[PDB]
Amino acid sequence: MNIFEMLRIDEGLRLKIYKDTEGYYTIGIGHLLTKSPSLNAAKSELDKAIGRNTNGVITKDEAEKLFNQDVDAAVRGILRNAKMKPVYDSMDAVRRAAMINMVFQMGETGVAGFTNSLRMLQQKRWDEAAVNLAKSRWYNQTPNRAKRVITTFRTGTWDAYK
Ligand SMILES: [Cl-]
Ligand SMILES: [Cl-]
Repeated sequence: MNIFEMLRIDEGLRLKIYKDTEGYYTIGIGHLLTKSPSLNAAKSELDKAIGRNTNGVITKDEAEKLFNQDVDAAVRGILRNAKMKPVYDSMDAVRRAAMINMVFQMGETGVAGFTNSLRMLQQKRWDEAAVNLAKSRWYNQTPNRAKRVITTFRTGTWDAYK
């Protein structure tokens, strides 16, 4: 298991524009296109991301390409963040993956606002952090995914994904 497989499990794969859990236009492996209610706006953002007139449909290879870029970008956002970097650096590889998953899903900003959970994770207080993480809109809205991520931080293994 690795970050890519983990996220491919949490996000799925769709080759046509779809709306995500929040109702936003997405495509591929959880690649958010736009928060705008306009499909055309979405189709526009898509062509620009792909570099061609897609008409709303993409290939498997294009999905994977976006996916790679997105994963890379999530890592970089972490490393570039003064609140997050230290937390991420303090953790083992499995737990790092859990953190990348969250940033991928909620963005850097979203994640940097889990201050208290971040402190606990840095302190290696696993059970506490797990409880704190669950007191969130995130957990209430996508509980099944949230539980997988939380178990991951709690145990340091990939068992939630086996
Ligand atoms: Cl892009
Ligand atoms: Cl879920």
